[PDB]
Amino acid sequence: EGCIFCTLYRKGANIIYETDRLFALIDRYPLSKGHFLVIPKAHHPYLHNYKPEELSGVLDTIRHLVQKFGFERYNILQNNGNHQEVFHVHFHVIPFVSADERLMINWKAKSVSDKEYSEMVEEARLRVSS
Amino acid sequence: EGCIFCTLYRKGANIIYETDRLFALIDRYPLSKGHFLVIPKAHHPYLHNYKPEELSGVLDTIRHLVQKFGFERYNILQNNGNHQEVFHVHFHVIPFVSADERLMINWKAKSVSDKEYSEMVEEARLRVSS
Ligand SMILES: [Zn+2]
Ligand SMILES: [Zn+2]
Repeated sequence: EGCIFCTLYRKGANIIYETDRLFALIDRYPLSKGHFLVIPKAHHPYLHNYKPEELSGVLDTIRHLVQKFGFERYNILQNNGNHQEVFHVHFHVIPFVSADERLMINWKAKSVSDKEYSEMVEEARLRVSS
Repeated sequence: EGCIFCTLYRKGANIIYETDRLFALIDRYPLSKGHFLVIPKAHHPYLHNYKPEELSGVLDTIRHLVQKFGFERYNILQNNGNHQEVFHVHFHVIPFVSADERLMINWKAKSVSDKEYSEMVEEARLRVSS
């Protein structure tokens, strides 16, 4: 077998929208009605593997499609090496339909000392500055 | 009270990175070590409320920061009216640290008839074409 998204673009069937750099598909296994995908034509496993040229216009295309589809409530999700099934970057756009039909996150947030946060901020500045 | 992200940008403290249109903060209540936020300076509740000018460079800035931070495994998440606490668009970048320290999604996917999928694709084409 080879990459499903490269294969689907090559086959050229069921593509709902296309730009110079991107194409869109309705998800065959949706979390919610209207769940679609915005996908760069170029193939790399992770977002940081792309040059800017290969990723041109993702958020614009998402905006364009949610407007055409009439979606007001939705989540954008992109997965790098966590919950990633397919190793070709793709952006999920997942409409909120109802409580049992939507993106479902278990948001277990940790709290930090102010000083653990001051440290975290300083460390981030060090990384940015390197 | 008024918008936390507008307030935090105005106060100008703890900003880790900035571009003409965006700024970044380390999340004060992280899902995982290094969880940060890329935030447009301009204020609207939802992604589709922004013009392209106000959203310029989000994915580039995310790429830039994950590279500076050395993150290889991470999720990008943006919430419009589902699991949204703050009504000013912000992109979560959430590193995968371990199984109990990462973005946790309950991925309950539905299956469809080929013909329910052919219908879904046709309906999407109709919406795009309108
Ligand atoms: Zn591919
Ligand atoms: Zn704001």
